[PDB]
Amino acid sequence: AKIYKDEDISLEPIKNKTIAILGYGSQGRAWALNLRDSGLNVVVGLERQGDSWRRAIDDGFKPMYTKDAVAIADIIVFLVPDMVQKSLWLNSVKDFMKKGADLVFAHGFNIHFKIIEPPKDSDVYMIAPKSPGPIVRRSYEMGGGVPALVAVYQNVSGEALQKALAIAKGIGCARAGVIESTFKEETETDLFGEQVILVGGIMELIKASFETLVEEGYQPEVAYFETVNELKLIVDLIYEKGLTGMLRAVSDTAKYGGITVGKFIIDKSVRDKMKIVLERIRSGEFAREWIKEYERGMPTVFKELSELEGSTIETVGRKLREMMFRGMLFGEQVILVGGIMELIKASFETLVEEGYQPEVAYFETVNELKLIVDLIYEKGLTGMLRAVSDTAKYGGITVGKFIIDKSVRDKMKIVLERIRSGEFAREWIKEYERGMPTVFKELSELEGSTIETVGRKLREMMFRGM
Ligand SMILES: NC(=O)c1ccc[n+]([C@@H]2O[C@H](COP(=O)([O-])OP(=O)(O)OC[C@H]3O[C@@H](n4cnc5c(N)ncnc54)[C@H](OP(=O)(O)O)[C@@H]3O)[C@@H](O)[C@H]2O)c1
Ligand SMILES: CC(C)NC(=O)C(=O)O
Ligand SMILES: [Mg+2]
Ligand SMILES: [Mg+2]
Repeated sequence: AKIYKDEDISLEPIKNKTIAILGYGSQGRAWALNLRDSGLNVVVGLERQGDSWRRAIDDGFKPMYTKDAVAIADIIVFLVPDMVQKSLWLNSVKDFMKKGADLVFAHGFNIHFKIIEPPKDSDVYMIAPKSPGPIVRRSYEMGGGVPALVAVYQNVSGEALQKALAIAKGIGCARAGVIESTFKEETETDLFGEQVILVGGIMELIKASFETLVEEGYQPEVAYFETVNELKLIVDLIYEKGLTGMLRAVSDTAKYGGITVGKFIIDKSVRDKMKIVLERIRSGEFAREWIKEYERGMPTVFKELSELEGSTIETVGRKLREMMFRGMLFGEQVILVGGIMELIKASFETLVEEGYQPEVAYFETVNELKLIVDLIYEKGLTGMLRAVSDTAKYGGITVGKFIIDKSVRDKMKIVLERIRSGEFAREWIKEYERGMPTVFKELSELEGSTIETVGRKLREMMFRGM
C-alpha cells in the first residue's frame, strides 16, 4: 500500500476552510494545537465551560459553544467520546451545521455501527491517528509525528480523500506515514488492538509480572522497576528493528528463553481468544455491550480507574518515578521478551489472517505499543489509561483479563522458579549442545515472516526524515 508522507500531500484542499474541533480532550487538544501550528483555521466547539474549556483558554483558544462553532464551520470534527457523539450530533450539530459541511471522525465506531446516519450531501471521512492523543501533540512539537489511517465513508465533493490526507498532514501524521483504509477496517482493527494488546493486554501483562515478582520475594520497588524498564527496552528494540532486531540484541540464552517461554506463556489458546474478541467486535456485540454500560453510567470504568489509582502497583510506581526524577533479573528478561514477542506476534497475525492490511496491523499492534509503553514508563498505568478513549478503557478493562488470564501469572511463576534454581541455565546449556536448533529455526521463520518483511519496509519509510 502507498504510505503517504509530507511530500505527497498538499494542504491546499483545506487552506481556507474553518475547521471546528468539537471537544478538547485527548485527541481534541492535540488536533487543535497541531492544526493551528500548521497554519490552518481552527475553532474549538464545546457544550459546557468545564475542564476542557479552561484548558483550551489556557492554550490561547476562545472556544465557542458547539452550535455556534458548527454554524460557521466548513469541516466539523467529532473529538468527543464515542458514546457522546450521537447526542451531540442530534442536539447541537445536525440542525445547526452549514449545509454541505464535512463531517470528520477520528474513529469509525459511530458511522460503521450506524449510530449516526449523516446527511447525503456532506463528505464524511476520517483521520485515525495510531497513537494516544498526548503523543499526537508531543511528536508534532518535537518535529515528528505518528502514523494514521485515513478513510472516506461518503464522498460528495469528489475530494474527500485529499481533504483527509490534508488534515493528516496538518496534525503531523504524514511526517511518519498515512495509509488509506476504510471505516470498517479502522473500527475493527482499532477496537481489537486496544482490547487485546495496547490497553488490555499490556496492562494485565505488567500487573502479572509485578505480582509474580512480588510473590517470589522481590521488594515492590524492584518488581516495578524490573518490569517496566525491561518492557521499555524490549518494545523500543522492536519499534526500531523488529522482532529479529530485538532478538539479535539480546544474548543467545535470552533468545532461547524468550522463544520457548513466550509460546508457553502465550499459547494457542490465546490466539483462539483473540479471534473470539475480534468476532465479538465484528458482530456488533462489543458495541451493544459498551452502549449498555455507558447508559448505566460507565460504572465498570469508574470503578476500575479508582481501584487502579489507589492500587499497590500504582503507588509504588509513583514513588519510584519520583525518586528517579529527584536523582535517587534474568527470569524477568525472558518472561517479558517471550510474553511481549508472542503477544505482538499473535495480535498481528490475527489481523493479517482475518484479511486486514498488514500495514494497518503493524501500526496498530507493533508500532503503537511503543507509544503506549512510553506513556506507561513516564506516567504509570493510570497516566496511560487517562490518555486513551473511554471506548478503549472499557475494552481494556473487560478484555485484558480474558487475554491475560490468571493462569498467566501461574505460568510466570513456574518459569521464574526454573530460572532461580539454575534449572533454566542447565536447559540453555543443553539446547546449546544440540547447536541451538530452536533458535536458528525461529530466526529462519521470522526472517521470511509477514510481520518482519512488512515491518522492515514500514520502519524504513517512517524513519525517513523523522
Ligand atoms: N484517546 C485517544 O488517544 C484516541 C486515539 C485515536 C482516536 N480516538 C478517538 O478520538 C475521538 C475522541 O476521543 P478522546 O478520547 O480524544 O475524547 P475525550 O478525551 O474523552 O473527550 C473529552 C472532550 O469531550 C467532552 N465531553 C465529555 N463528555 C461530553 C458530553 N456528555 N457532551 C459533550 N461533550 C463531552 C469534554 O468536555 P468537558 O471537559 O466539558 O467534559 C472534552 O472536551 C473518539 O472517536 C475516539 O475513539 C481517541
Ligand atoms: C490505545 C489507544 C490510544 N488507542 C485508541 O484507539 C483509543 O484510545 O481508543
Ligand atoms: Mg487506536
Ligand atoms: Mg480506539
